[PDB]
Amino acid sequence: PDREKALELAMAQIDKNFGKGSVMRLGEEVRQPISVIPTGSISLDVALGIGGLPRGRVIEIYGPESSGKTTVALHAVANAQAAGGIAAFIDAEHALDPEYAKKLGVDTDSLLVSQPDTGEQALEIADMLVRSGALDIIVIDSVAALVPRAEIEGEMGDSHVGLQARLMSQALRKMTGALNNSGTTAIFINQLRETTTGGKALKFYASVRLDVRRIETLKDGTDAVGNRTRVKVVKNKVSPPFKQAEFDILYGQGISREGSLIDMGVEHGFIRKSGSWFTYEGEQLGQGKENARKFLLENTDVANEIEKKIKEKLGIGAV
Ligand SMILES: Nc1ncnc2c1ncn2[C@H]1C[C@H](O)[C@@H](COP(=O)(O)OP(=O)(O)OP(=O)(O)O)O1
Repeated sequence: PDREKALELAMAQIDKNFGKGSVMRLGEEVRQPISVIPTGSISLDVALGIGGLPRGRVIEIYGPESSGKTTVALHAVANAQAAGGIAAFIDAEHALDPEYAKKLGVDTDSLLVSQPDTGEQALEIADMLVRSGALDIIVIDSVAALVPRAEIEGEMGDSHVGLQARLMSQALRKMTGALNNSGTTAIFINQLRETTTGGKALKFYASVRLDVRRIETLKDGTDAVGNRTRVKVVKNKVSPPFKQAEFDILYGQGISREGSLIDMGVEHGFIRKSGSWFTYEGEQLGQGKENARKFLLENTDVANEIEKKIKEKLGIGAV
C-alpha cells in the first residue's frame, strides 16, 4: 500500500460520485476558476477562494440583525449588474432601502422586486424567475419571513407541523438544479435570533454559507464612524472552507474599499504599520486607521497602486 496514491484514487471517486469538492485538503490551492460575483469585499473574496460568490449556486448569509448581511447581498447585486446582469429581489421583510442600494452602486430602476403573500408564493416566484435564465443573481430576504400559507391564513393549533422547513426543503430541491442550468446565484438571507426553521435544508443545499457577525464599532478617535464585520465561510463546496474575512462598513456607506486596502496591505506587508502610524513605501499615511483611510481616500493614486500590489500577489481584481 502507498497511502498518498490510494488516497488520490479515493478522493477521485468521491468527487466523481458526488461532485467536485465533495472532499478536499484545507491547505490545497484551487485553480478551478468558476465565474464568480465579487462580494464587494476583497478579503471576503479571497476567503471564498474563488474571488467571489460562485454562480449557479445557493448561498446562505446568516447572522444577527444589523451585522452587514444585506450590504454584502446588495454589493453582490451591484457587481452583477455592472457585468451586465439582471437582478431580482424577493422581498418579504419590507426593509430594503433602494437609496442605500444605489449608494452601493445598485441600479435600482432595473432591479426586479417582488413582495409575495406567502412562503410558497415567494419561493415559487423565485423559481419561476430563475428558469428564464435571464437573472445573474436573485436575493431572497428573510428565510424566516417565508411563513407557510396555512400559518398566514390563521389556522388552528391542530395539524401544526414543521411545514415551513418542509416548504423550504422541497423548494430548494427543485430550484437548485434550475439555478445550476441558469447559472444564477441565489443568496438566501438568514436574519436569525433549526436555523429559523427553513435554514435546516439551506444548510445542505448551500454551496457556500457565510456567518456574518458584527465585531467592532469603528470609533476612529472617540465617536461613531461605522462598524467592523467579520464573516466566516463555514461551508464552501467550491474551495477549502473555514476561512475568514473582516471589513469596515461606515455609516450610510457600503463596504470601505480603502479600509480593506489598509487591512490587507498591512498583513501582506506592503504597508508598514509602526505602532499608531501607517506608512507606505516610506510615505506617511497618518496616525489612525481613519486618517489613513482618509489619506487613501484623497490620494486615489496611492491605494490604486497598493490595490494593484495586493491584487497581483493573490490572483486579481473582481468580476
Ligand atoms: N439604510 C441605511 N442607512 C444607513 N446605514 C445603513 C443602512 N443600511 C445599511 N447600513 C450600513 C450601516 C449598518 O450598520 C451596516 C450593517 O447593516 P446591514 O447591512 O443591514 O446589516 P444586516 O444585513 O446584518 O442586517 P439584516 O440582514 O438583519 O438587515 O450597513
